[PDB]
Amino acid sequence: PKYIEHFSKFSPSPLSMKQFLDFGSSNACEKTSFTFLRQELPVRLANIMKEINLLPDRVLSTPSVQLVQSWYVQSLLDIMEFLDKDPEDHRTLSQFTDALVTIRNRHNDVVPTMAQGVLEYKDTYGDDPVSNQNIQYFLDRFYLSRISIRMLINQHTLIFDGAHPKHIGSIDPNCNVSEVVKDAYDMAKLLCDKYYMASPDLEIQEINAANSKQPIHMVYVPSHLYHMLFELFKNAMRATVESHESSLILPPIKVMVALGEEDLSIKMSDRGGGVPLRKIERLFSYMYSTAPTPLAGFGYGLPISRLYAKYFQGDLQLFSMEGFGTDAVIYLKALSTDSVERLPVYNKSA
Amino acid sequence: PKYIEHFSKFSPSPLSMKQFLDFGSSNACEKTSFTFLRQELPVRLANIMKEINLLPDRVLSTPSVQLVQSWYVQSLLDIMEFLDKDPEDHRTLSQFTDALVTIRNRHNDVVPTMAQGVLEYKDTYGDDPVSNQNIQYFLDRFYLSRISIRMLINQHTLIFDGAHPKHIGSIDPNCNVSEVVKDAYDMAKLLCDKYYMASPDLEIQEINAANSKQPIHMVYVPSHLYHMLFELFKNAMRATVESHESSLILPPIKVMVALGEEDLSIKMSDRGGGVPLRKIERLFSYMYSTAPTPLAGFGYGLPISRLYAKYFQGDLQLFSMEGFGTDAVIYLKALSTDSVERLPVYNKSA
Ligand SMILES: CCNc1cc(F)cc2c1NC(=O)[C@@]2(CC)N1CCC[C@@H](NC(=O)C2CC3(C2)CN(C#N)C3)C1
Ligand SMILES: CCNc1cc(F)cc2c1NC(=O)[C@@]2(CC)N1CCC[C@@H](NC(=O)C2CC3(C2)CN(C#N)C3)C1
Ligand SMILES: CC(C)c1ccc(COc2ccc(CC(=O)NCCN)cc2Cl)cc1
Ligand SMILES: CC(C)c1ccc(COc2ccc(CC(=O)NCCN)cc2Cl)cc1
Repeated sequence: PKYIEHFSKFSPSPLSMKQFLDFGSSNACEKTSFTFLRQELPVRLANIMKEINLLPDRVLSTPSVQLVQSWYVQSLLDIMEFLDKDPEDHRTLSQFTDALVTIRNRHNDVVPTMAQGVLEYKDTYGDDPVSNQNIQYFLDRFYLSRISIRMLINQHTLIFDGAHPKHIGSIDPNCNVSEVVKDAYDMAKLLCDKYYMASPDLEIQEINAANSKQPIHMVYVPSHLYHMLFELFKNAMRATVESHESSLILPPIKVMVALGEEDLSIKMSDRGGGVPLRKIERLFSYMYSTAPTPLAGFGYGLPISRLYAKYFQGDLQLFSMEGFGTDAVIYLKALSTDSVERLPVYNKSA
Repeated sequence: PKYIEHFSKFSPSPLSMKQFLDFGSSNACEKTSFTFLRQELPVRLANIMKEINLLPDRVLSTPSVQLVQSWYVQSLLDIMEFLDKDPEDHRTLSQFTDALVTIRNRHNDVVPTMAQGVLEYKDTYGDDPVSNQNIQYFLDRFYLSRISIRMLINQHTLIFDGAHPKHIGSIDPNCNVSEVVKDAYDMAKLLCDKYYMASPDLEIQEINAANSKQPIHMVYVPSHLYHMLFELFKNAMRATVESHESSLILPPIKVMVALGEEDLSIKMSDRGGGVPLRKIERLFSYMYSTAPTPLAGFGYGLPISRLYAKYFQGDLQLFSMEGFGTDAVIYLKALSTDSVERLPVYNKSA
């Protein structure tokens, strides 16, 4: 496919936080966002479509991968319509925003569509370790690519609608980390109360190393941070509740927010009994998380949460002590200059 | 080299804890240990010598690798003298024990000898990442092999000297984990007091999941557990002291000993300011730990401690929060049936 082949010759251009903040500082930069995205979105779509086509035929030919690939073919065609158009025509800009909303919605069902493909592979070819590794390699890259494409689209559509805001699209330049922790906790608690008629309490501490008195803020995408905390909270709560059937008191879930020179770290700690070290890694596996529903443990929340952390050069790690409980740490870049998109690239090595 | 070539055709035979306990249950099993070790020790020496010879000539030909390789050649010759000898002659057994003590001592200087080779490589060829990875791959395998050879020799010489003990050579079948934690702490404290005129206190908690009241015991090699805890304590203490120059009170170092169905986990926690996630892995690097001396931070204590944990199927992991402090977790098998030697093998894939 030459249209795919043309744009897949380009590498995606990762943006920093600063670069994102400049695009949406003004409404005058809408021409700049359009001429940039009408090139960069085809580049990122084509790069992931090229990788989809490297899949063995027994995966490529299944209905779910064909369905998803047909969406990416259509979204590419939608955008390379605007390549010749003139940026000075306001009807070209508004139709461009329109076409982005259509593309975003078209792809809204990708996560359970791919999971249906995983389920079929497990039943048609099996769940050996080499299959697990290849599913994991592919879906990590596919989903991280999709996160990055969605980020670009949100930044354009949220900013250029039609007038000097605090939030810049999906970026909050003064994100109060502890408030997002509490929001995600409250939401998980609401679900956990409905499921189990009980829920652990929350304790938050902050360590702002350089300024011990200042509440910890950062530049970040709070919906991503919410997503990660919410998924971790549901897990911590289920583990706490189900390991204390015989206890009257549930241990709280504790959160420590630490700000260092380079890292902003968020540790969540439960006393939910923990798991043996041998079983930690499978918790991040798409294959083992796919089955044919409890508060936590199934679906792709945990591995996708790790990709959100990785997207701006962070990480998400799990540490448990069997018989006691489990820690989860989200590591984020403390400095906006260090927060740069992490994109999968289609090099020959891949 | 055919003598090397003959024995390197065999794979090392990893032993379990149970198997070690049976060899030294009796004094009658000395014939059995001799006929076993006079085959198995050449197998393990030849396997590591074969790998030493796979090193590129610019590494192989340096004086320190030639020196170490000459020791392994001599130790192999010492043992394949006993291949024809008769196990029923007590003079054959006693001379065998004798020859093991000579072999163990001959190799006593390997760690700083290899480090001298690392230092020369860094100055003669450089410290690029690919060099780092190959040094790390080689030395992890070389040192783990050496730990296993030393384990076999200690079990023979400590048990068969010349009468129904609690300890079985270097194995304690009723190792009180918390007592070893305190021993290692006391020793590190002694050094830290001399260095800095101050030291953090120690707090220990135990979680024995199945039996909440019982002190936690396990079958293990307590000198190995001591080695690991001692190295971690020196690090935790230096970090605590040097991050609190302006404070009057030093935070304690906290230890949690947890016993689960499969894992026995030992978490050590300091408030020594922590390090950015990006710098954790280099703490395990032989290359970055080699320089041309503080309480902690130089030399190979940390990566060798991880190999001790790995030797009977455990692990040692570091988790830090920049601006606050650092956790270290030793993971050990809780069940003696699961505690099996982990040996490097000379497969074609290696
Ligand atoms: C402080 C943050 N706490 C935390 C965070 C986590 F992300 C995970 C956990 C915690 N605490 C936990 O105890 C853990 C595991 C470390 N636990 C939470 C409860 C759900 C449980 N999930 C399972 O058992 C799934 C594995 C299958 C279900 C998939 N099926 C197949 N095949 C079996 C994982
Ligand atoms: C609760 C257990 N605490 C713990 C355990 C650890 F194993 C390590 C640490 C801790 N706490 C710590 O803060 C840490 C790091 C996570 N820290 C201890 C103090 C010494 C410091 N070492 C360095 O800076 C070396 C790196 C070079 C010196 C090599 N040179 C080169 N090139 C620079 C490491
Ligand atoms: C549905 C999606 C998520 C999905 C489902 C299933 C898979 C599984 O993908 C595999 C499985 C095995 C191999 C080995 C192989 O054949 N190598 C090539 C040997 N010539 C390669 C791949 Cl890409 C991926 C993605
Ligand atoms: C002194 C000891 C510890 C030591 C010191 C230094 C080293 C470094 O070893 C290297 C360095 C680079 C390469 C790349 C290479 O040349 N590959 C082969 C390409 N044909 C291979 C090896 Cl085995 C090992 C062990």
